[PDB]
Amino acid sequence: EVTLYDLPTRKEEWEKKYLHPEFLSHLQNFKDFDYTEICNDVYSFPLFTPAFCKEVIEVMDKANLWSKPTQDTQLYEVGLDKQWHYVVFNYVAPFVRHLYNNYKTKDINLAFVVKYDMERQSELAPHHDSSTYTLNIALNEYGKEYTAGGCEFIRHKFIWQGQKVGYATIHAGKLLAYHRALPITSGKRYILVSFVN
Amino acid sequence: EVTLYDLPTRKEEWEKKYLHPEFLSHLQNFKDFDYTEICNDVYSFPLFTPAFCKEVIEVMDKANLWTQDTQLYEVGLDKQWHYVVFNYVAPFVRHLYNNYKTKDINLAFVVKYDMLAPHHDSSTYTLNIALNEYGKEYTAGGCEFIRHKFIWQGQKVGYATIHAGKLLAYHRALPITSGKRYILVSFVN
Ligand SMILES: [Fe+2]
Ligand SMILES: [Fe+2]
Repeated sequence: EVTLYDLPTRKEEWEKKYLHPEFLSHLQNFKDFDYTEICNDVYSFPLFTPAFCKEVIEVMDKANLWSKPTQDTQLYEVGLDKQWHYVVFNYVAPFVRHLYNNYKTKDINLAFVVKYDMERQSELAPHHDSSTYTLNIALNEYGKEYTAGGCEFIRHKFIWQGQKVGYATIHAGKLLAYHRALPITSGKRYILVSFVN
Repeated sequence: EVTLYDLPTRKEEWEKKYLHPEFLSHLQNFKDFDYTEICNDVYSFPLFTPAFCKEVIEVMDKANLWTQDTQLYEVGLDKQWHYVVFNYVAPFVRHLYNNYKTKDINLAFVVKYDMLAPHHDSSTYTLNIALNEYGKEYTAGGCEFIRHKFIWQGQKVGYATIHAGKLLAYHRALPITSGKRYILVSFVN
């Protein structure tokens, strides 16, 4: 069976297993793609399947390379950098052109999985991202595996919580999307974050 | 007696002759600064005096080093512009855009339109200053913010427009129908 690492060697099997059917079916026509503008210039949309999120979490938990300050692990620390590069420049980049007036994706700054839990507490200060746009994918289920959490978009005066498994949030990195993460109060929360220039 | 090049050696006199009084008198308190949000997250505000704009054009017309443009370093004004951005513009950017810290300057140049594709800028934010008078020295012209669906025409002399460079402010210049149009543009990261 195809794994997370078999992209693009087994690309069509990879897409059917790991890409959300709605996003894959609209790769060449995002006009009718069911995405939501939760606040000005910030969009939520399905991207990956639950199997993608579960397997990403399994790889990260088994590797146990979390930083000892938020608890995260870079995708390249588990050998997924080339697969993530293919994902960004073939799947996400066409959607970014549709959302943001044909903006051309240049390069990837960072990509990592963040693990919020009750054991480690950290300051979640407001900040801008070191990116042109930021991709945030929810990897586990709100309410079932954690409570509270989310993200406050300070400039928009909008709090985004309860993101669905496999659904992504995209927003500007600098200047116009000042934001802070909000702490969980229960369980564990995994997200995939990527800073793209 | 003071010239464009006397910053920051003669800073106090440079500010009075070249910085717009409304901007100069609100450097430490931008809460009462009378700026206009022409469209979402795009702000127009007074920045420079008519003497600054006329002298900048005279430097560029004399140099004749000509998008037909001339970079500020080609006329020895890059250091003066760096002081302007980090000491005057950067505090205003923090007030407008949630304390965003200006990192560095990519480009600074004067554009001359005489007798225009949509694009993103190569910058975090872009500064656009009208250098000569709409209706007197040129007609029509201006800018369209495509994502905002907003036509912006008739910018006053010395007034600046600030907007995001990448992603969120797809724009294009509008053609003029007569005369010449000078603008000072800076791409800031
Ligand atoms: Fe962030
Ligand atoms: Fe431009």
